[PDB]
Amino acid sequence: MDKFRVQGPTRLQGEVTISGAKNAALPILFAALLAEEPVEIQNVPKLKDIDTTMKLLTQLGTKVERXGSVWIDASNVNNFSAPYDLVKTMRASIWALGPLVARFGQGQVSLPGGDAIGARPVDLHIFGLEKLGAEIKLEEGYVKASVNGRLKGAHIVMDKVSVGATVTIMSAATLAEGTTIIENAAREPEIVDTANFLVALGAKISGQGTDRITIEGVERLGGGVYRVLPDRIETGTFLVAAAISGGKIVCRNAQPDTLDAVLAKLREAGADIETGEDWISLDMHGKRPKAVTVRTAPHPAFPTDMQAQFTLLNLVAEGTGVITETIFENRFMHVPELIRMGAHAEIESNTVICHGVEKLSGAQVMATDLRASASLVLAGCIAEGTTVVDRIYHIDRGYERIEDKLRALGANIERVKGE
Amino acid sequence: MDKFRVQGPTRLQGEVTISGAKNAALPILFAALLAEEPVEIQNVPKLKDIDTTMKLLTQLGTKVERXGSVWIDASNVNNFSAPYDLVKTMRASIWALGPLVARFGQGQVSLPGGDAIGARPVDLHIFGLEKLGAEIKLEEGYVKASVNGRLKGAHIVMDKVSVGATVTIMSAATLAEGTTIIENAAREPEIVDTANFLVALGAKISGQGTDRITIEGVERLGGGVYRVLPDRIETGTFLVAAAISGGKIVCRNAQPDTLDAVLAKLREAGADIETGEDWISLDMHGKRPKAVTVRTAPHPAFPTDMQAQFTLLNLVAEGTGVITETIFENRFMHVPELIRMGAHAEIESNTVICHGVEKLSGAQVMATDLRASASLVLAGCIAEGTTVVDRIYHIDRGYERIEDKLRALGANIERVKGE
Amino acid sequence: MDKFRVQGPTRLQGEVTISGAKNAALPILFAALLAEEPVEIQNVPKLKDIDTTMKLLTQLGTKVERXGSVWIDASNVNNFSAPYDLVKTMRASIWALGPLVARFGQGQVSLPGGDAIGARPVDLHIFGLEKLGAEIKLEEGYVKASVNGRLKGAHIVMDKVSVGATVTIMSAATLAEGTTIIENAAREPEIVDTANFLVALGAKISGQGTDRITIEGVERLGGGVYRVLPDRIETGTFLVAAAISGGKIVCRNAQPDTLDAVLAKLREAGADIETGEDWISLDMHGKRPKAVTVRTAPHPAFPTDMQAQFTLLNLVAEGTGVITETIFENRFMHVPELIRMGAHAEIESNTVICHGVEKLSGAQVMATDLRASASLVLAGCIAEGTTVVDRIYHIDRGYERIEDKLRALGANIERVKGE
Amino acid sequence: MDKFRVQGPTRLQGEVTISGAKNAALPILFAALLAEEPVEIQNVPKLKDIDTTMKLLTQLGTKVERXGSVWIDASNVNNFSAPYDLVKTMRASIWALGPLVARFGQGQVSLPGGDAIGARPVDLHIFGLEKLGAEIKLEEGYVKASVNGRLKGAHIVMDKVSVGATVTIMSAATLAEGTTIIENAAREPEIVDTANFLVALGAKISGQGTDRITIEGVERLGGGVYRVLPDRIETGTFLVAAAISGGKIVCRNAQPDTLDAVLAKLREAGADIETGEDWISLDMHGKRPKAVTVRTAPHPAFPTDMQAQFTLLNLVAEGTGVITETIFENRFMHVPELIRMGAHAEIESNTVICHGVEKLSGAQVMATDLRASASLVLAGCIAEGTTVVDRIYHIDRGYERIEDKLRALGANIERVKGE
Repeated sequence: MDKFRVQGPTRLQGEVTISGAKNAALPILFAALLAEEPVEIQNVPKLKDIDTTMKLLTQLGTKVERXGSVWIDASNVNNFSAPYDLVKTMRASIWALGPLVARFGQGQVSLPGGDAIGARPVDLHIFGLEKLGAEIKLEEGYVKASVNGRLKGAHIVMDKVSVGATVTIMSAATLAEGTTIIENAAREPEIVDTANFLVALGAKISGQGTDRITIEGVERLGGGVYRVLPDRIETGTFLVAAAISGGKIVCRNAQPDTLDAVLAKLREAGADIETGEDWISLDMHGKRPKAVTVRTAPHPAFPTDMQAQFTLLNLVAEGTGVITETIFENRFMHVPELIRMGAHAEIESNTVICHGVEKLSGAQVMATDLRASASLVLAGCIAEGTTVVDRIYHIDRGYERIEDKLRALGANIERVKGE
Repeated sequence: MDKFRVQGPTRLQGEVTISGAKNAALPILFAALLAEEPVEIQNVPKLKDIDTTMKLLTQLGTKVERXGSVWIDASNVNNFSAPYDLVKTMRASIWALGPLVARFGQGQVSLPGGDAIGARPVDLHIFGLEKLGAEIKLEEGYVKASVNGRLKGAHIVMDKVSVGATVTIMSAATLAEGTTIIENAAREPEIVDTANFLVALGAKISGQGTDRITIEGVERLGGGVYRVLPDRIETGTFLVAAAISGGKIVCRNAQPDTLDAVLAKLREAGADIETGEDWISLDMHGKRPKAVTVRTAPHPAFPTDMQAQFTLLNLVAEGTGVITETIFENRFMHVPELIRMGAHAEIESNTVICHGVEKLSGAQVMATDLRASASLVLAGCIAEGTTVVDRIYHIDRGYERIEDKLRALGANIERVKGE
Repeated sequence: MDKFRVQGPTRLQGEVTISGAKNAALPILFAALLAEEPVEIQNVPKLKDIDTTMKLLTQLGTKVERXGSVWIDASNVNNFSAPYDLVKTMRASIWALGPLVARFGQGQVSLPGGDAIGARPVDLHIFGLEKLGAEIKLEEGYVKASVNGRLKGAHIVMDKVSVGATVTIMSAATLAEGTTIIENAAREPEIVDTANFLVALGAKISGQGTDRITIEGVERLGGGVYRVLPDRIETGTFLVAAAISGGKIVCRNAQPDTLDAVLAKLREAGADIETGEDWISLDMHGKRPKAVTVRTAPHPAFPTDMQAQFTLLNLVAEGTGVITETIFENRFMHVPELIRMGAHAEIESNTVICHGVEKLSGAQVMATDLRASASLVLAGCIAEGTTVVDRIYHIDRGYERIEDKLRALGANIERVKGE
Repeated sequence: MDKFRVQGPTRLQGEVTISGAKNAALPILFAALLAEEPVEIQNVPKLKDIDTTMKLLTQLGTKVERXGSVWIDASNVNNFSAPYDLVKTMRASIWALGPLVARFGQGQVSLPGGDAIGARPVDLHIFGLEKLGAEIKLEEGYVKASVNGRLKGAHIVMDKVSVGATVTIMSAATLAEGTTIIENAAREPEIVDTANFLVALGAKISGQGTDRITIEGVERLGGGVYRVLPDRIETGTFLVAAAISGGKIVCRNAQPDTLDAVLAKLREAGADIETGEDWISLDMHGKRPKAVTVRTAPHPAFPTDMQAQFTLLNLVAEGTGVITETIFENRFMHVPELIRMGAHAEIESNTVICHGVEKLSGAQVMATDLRASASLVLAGCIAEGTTVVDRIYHIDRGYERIEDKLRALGANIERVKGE
């Protein structure tokens, strides 16, 4: 059971190369099923989900080999089933459905259930396929989609904005016969990257990143080389690491435009920010951060995923700042951990009232949420003494070797195996 | 088109006989498909929906006829599908699905378009069935249910309280193998009625009316005679009719226990209400009504179906009273009409601030909503001069010949053809 | 820093007598400021708040004493101010305001000023008093209320259900001229109890319990003897204590009607329950509980103060159960604690998915919330080994001798002082 | 009763000069009370509310005059109370409180109010002034704010986001001692515009337009010349005007940066848009508009104030488009009116499903909503034949002689008294 042991305090400064987004990576990987010719997917991160996806693809009859990139060859997909084993460890596995039926005319995914009716996330995917002409079948712990020939483009009005369903409906429509319109499509930067990847293979797609995606079906998708987009939330994690440490840092392999709100936010905190075509720089100028007010909201507004980070920023900032969760519920569960470290805070309703203190004190902390967990490793860096972040496997799922990045930044971090 | 011409103002008084609730009759008629013996359903109102349910049952090979009662003998049922024409003009038709598969092993109902993804009402039905072990098929614009042998009892958790879905599950479970339990069950008097009907056939149901329904499957269901409960909304409409005119009315063939919230509210308005086994008396003593404070909510709370009626009550009462909607958005269609009738009111988000006025004035009015429309006709009754409600066809579908009832109360009503 | 050291597993069983509710004794204790003649308030618990209230009444010039009953003589209330010192620790102190201005024409309570403008609790109190005629001054961290003569009855429409405001408005209405009507009043048993106390004093109150309370002002209130109703939550806590341990328990000095929702829920879990006039019996018959579905909501529905307790129930119950919080957000702190005890659950939004395990393990836990903390103690009672609940003072402020009662029940529990 | 008589179809094209934004003018007019020196507010529209504000100001002792500009000299305010007679028709009048108390230590604004407490819009203002150290006096029908000397800078956290309160708190903080921080401040362009005004008078303000506004109190405010910002909603109405008629239009006196979401939206509809620092041009190139998907949301997202307008666009555009009211309820009352003109649409809960038709047809129409009404006048413009919009005084209260502008644009419009 891996743990992080940190020596504080350490000023975070220097350089960090942002990894590719697991979130753009996943759906792009599934979409690669559409390709007739080989595909090179670059800038893919090394995370559990990528591996599970690799296993899944190979199992469909796909040729898969990885490194910096992942080499996909979907020319010989023979099997059409996503087994129980694979689709229980990873929700994203639902994405195999659409391509399979769009390109092969058939597909089946395992169906973990037991739960509440009218709840299932998959419900949106299934109905999306149904509107496309696919024949759905709910049997044998399964969900089967099939069509004779091509899928039919349709005008689809989304009732609930859904990242997952937008990818499935969009992907499957590239091969559909006719035009498909997705009303209320997810705006996420990841959706845009997936659209672009599709466009690169030969698909005709437009409106990506807006409330309306329009797909013009084509007969087939080729191959080629595509670069997965940088990790927006990771960038924000390192940007915050300098902002709370009086540091100066430059973010390489970054994508500024996917960070508008976090940048404006960092500025409010009195940070000297600069951006280039592919990089972002933050200079605290030895200064202490200025407490900010935060309101999480749907993209392109303040990302909820950057919430715990900002809560830490307010925690070691000059003055008071209140963070509000416009969206979610129960996202503060990690705060008490911070309190045990010398942080002054009041969880009130859907908000967290932040009372900035000069210096945090090392301690024993644990958070299961990846963001909240990473926020803890950050605190250890600026706290006085020794901090132990427990159960970092959580972090590993979403962070490509973070201790290494933090170390190059000057952090006194150490991966402690088997306690 | 057929319109109504009322002569105001007249005091609505005397008696009215309450019709059977179309809403209970509906699922009951469908449930009769489970009956292995002839079934006589008493007290069924003469409405469009009933005719259509009949057309539908006959086309399954069911022996049906009607007068005050609807006779059903599902002895020669050889057809297992509800064709498009039927389902289109009546959403309730999804009700044939559960019984068909529960009793015969198979069943298919038509499925129209439009219903945005994640906003389809039938979604809950497909789900409940699937939980019972049914194989589901979404092909040909059809929703298909089939099972090998009997349906399997299950412990289902309702994500959202659904009247339709609760009826479908409860029904299918009566023929299932083992026990079925519905968490978050809709509590509607209508559901209770359908349960009572099933028990009359020999089903084993309990908890009907509460948030939790328990069904123990049995081998077969018999036959018998069943009286459909009185229409609660109808009774409420007539209670208000007198409430807003100093009159005294006695509703016959009524069911007091289904009117808790409405009866209480009426007392608040200053009404002298009395009740018996099967009747309800309301006396204004020539008195004008008092503005009340209404908040709609799930049964047994204040019914949204009584909403428009009460706005009318406030609009002619003493004082200011706010009416708040928490169920239906856009259910304020009547207000603009009542305004044009001399009423003063302000609409704020999901409420209506009413400012009572002594008298109303005739006018050409129109509302597409069943309840608003019937409310308009009421308005015309106490309004000054001549009032004309267009498109009354909406009222015809939910109200069993309302003119004869209003006329019988001292009203100056009059249907009008041509247009 | 008091600690609870529990030795599990121990089957909770036998008998426990329920204390008076702190939450009824508080508003009633304040209402006593209305009585011109001596008063006896029976069944008042021995808790921090009761002491702070007593001290407050004493400062006002009231002769105050206690044991089981609290003796009060407010015949000579000579001081009209509640200073910072006396109120810093107790929000309920706002209750001194209404009584003071209704009987004496002047009153003032200290306002700790940290609130976020918009959600400030006294807001409703201030508003109702004003609707009653009182002049309100917000000066010197003091909330001031004055009136030349008597308060004037009024029709008050509650914009938000407020147990606080409701009590303040109800209480003062008793001494005002004419009638007062509170639309949207809080329905809490505690409010009914406060009302009963008022009527017992010669007040004219009807509607308590419902959403519409009518008060008929009188001239003076006399004296008399009054019995505070039993603590519904405490009872619920003891009821669940057995339910989770296979035990049988008889709650003495209880009141079954305040527990409709909680009793029906226990039955769902498989408890053999029986009630009397002042008692409730719960028998598990040696059986482990059955997972249940819980949706909190405004009284008379499932109580949010029972939440944590029912979560514990589900976590060691048979199957998967769901707990949904509609009342408060951020009320899941107990979950991560219990999870450290061997429990299995996922927190999704306003809900917690429960996966009942057979046995729990002793661990070091802590919850700042009253209920969560008590829940941890019950967990420890049924967990294998030694559990240590830190910060038990939270429990101390709310439960009368929790340790004794649990002890008499079979628990192996000890108060560890100063760690 | 004024009506708009419109003969269509006609192509709207040419030039229009955007008037001053009523929403920024009102708050500045009030802020002018802080100025010890003659001030000239330019670009003020000729609207009913302005006239009311002027009267209120004169009634205070302020020398007031107007044309395009409103000349103000409040170096000698003598009457510290806004009377019932003046405030009776304008909520905005609550804005006199802040300046009155910050500058002269006392203010009294009359309040009208039937019943019901909590809510009330003024709540926020009264409480904010209190956080600043103002002594508030509350008696039904009025609110008095006083302070002995200067107000004291404070840290205020808004529980609810309020345009009104933000102006009151931001304004009265300019004269206070120390710093006042407003967490959760409204971000509207008008808040930014009001703030800029204060800065032009010597105020120290930063953050306007973001979630956190910070004010550094100064000794006094001066005078000068200031220009109210263009009317964003007005500009939107004019763009759509050409956008739905196939015409081309240039908006003079515009401020492009307050229209990001609407500009992008029009671009989606296929409009060819260009902009300058103070102009905006729209060219359909004789082309019919493209159906778009619209999600209204808080600034700077798609403005709910632009919705009715956009719905019109969809109703005569090519294809299907859905408009969702993400925040506000019952925002579609006007739709029926448009359907009466030949529109094809469905109102589903919080959304409108648009089916673009070729040509609308004249008809008698009415809407109370400012924007909705303005939508109908536009529809007349493009519809076939004669359209009669009743109750246009609504349009009169927010638009600076729309009839005139529409005429120069090529419309056949006429202000008439009867059908």
